[PDB]
Amino acid sequence: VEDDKEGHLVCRIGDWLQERYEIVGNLGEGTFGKVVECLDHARGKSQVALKIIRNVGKYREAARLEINVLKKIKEKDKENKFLCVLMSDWFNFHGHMCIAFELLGKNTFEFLKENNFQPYPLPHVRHMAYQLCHALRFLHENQLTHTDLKPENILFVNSEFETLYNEHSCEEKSVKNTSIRVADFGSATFDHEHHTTIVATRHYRPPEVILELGWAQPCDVWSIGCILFEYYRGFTLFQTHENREHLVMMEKILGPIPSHMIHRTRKQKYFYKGGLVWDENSSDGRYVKENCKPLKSYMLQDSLEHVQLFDLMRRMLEFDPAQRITLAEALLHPFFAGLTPEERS
Repeated sequence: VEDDKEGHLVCRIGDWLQERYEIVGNLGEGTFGKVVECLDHARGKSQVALKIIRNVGKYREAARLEINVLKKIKEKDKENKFLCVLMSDWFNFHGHMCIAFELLGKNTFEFLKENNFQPYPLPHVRHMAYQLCHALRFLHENQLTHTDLKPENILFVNSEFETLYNEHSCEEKSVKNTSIRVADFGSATFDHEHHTTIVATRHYRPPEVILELGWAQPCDVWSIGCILFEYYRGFTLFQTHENREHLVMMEKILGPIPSHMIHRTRKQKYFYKGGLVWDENSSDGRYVKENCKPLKSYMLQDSLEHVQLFDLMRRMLEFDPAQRITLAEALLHPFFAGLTPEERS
C-alpha cells in the first residue's frame, strides 16, 4: 500500500482492505478523506459505507473522537432504535482511520433537489420531525450535541420514490418510506469536551453561536427547526452568508433579539444602542425587506396540522437557548398527535 501526496490512501474500485472489505463504489469525498462503498466479505458481502481518513494528524485525531462518539451511541442503543447511523467496524489502516457504517439511501437534501425542490408533504415532514426529535433526544440524554445537523446529514433508509405525476415539467416525486437516520457524527461534542466556537453550517446555525455566547444541546434544536422549515417549503429559512444580515433576518422572521443576549455578546460591532445596524433601503435592505417575513406567513394551509407544525417550529427557533424547547418536550407536542401507530414506533 501507498499514499499520494495529499495523504489519501491510493485506492480504486476493485481493491481490498483488511482482507475483508472489497471496494465496489465511490460514495463521496472531501478534505477529510473519501467514503467508498464496500462489500464486507466477513459478513457475507453485505454493503457498507467505509470512510477512509487522510493520513494527516488533524484529520486522524478528529476521527478518533468521531469513533468515540459512535462507540457511545452503539453502547447505548442496543435495539438499534434511536436512529443514529450504526458503526459496524473501525480500524487504523497504515495511519488512515477507517470507519465502516451501514449503507443507506439518498440524503434528504439530495432527494429534495431531485424533486426540483418541491417540498415534502406534511405527513412526511411530521414523521421526519418525530424521528429527528427521537434521535437527538437520545443523543442529548447522553451528554452529546451533534452540531452539524442539516438535510445532507439526514439519510433515508431507502429513498425509492413513487411518481405522483410526470407531465411532459419536472416529475413530482414522493419518497415511499420516510424512515431516516442521523449521520455524520464528525463534529459531535460531549458536554465535557472542548467546544469549537463556530459550529454548524451557516443556514442551520443558531444565534448563540453567531454571538459567541456559548452553546450546548439547544444548538441542535435550532438546526432541526431550520430543517423542518426547509422540508415544508423546499427552500432554506435563512439564505445568507454573513452574520449581521443573518441576525437581521432572524429578527424579521422571529421577532426581537433578547436584550440580555446583545449585552453579553463580544460581537458588539453588529449593534448600536441595542439595535442591529441595518440600512433597510439599501440593496440588501430591500432584498431582506422583500424576502424575509414573519414566520407564520410561510404557512401553506390554515389547518390545524399546519398551525401545530408552525408552533413547534417557533418553539425550536426561540432566540434564547435557555427558553428553546427541549427535544423531550418536543416529542410531547400536539403536532405529533397526527402520527400513525406504524409511524409512532
